Amino acid sequence: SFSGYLKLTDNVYIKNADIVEEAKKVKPTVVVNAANVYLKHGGGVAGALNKATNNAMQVESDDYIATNGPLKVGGSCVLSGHNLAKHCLHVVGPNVNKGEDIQLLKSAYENFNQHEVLLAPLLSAGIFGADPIHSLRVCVDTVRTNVYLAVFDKNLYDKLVSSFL
Ligand SMILES: Cc1ccc(NC(=O)N[C@@H](C)CO)cc1F
Repeated sequence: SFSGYLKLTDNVYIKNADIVEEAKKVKPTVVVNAANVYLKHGGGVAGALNKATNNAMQVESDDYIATNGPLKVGGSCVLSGHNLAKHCLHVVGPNVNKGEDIQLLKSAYENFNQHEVLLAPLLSAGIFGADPIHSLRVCVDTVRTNVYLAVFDKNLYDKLVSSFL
């Protein structure tokens, strides 16, 4: 199971780890992808997860979009986890670098409540432009299921733990 995580609350855990390497190691039931509405996994966590699947995640995602159209900001879809997990929950957090409503971050985290346990990144953090301290606070105040957060950046991980209320 998950190892080396610092317990933040009853159900939220955090670790300074590469989510791709964490997924390959644990093979969780659900790995969360920091997706965009088009499921175009170009950069950040999405680009890294997709590259780990040898682009199989992108091929599956393009078929999903061709059939269903784009996701909503704050929404999600469950697709295969390929070589990383049983499932990948593609969750769209608001991208503040694309001028999207930061109030949609709570709606994005609510998708996690449909899964008993998840390996996840901080939504809207990194290249999505939101304050990761704010993302962690929304995560702890919204998610009720067991979430194991992987934070790639050591310096950000330290800042998140040291500032956690
Ligand atoms: C935000 C973020 C987090 C983790 C990674 N990790 C990654 O690409 N790891 C490779 C070496 C795994 O094969 C990239 C990212 F952009």
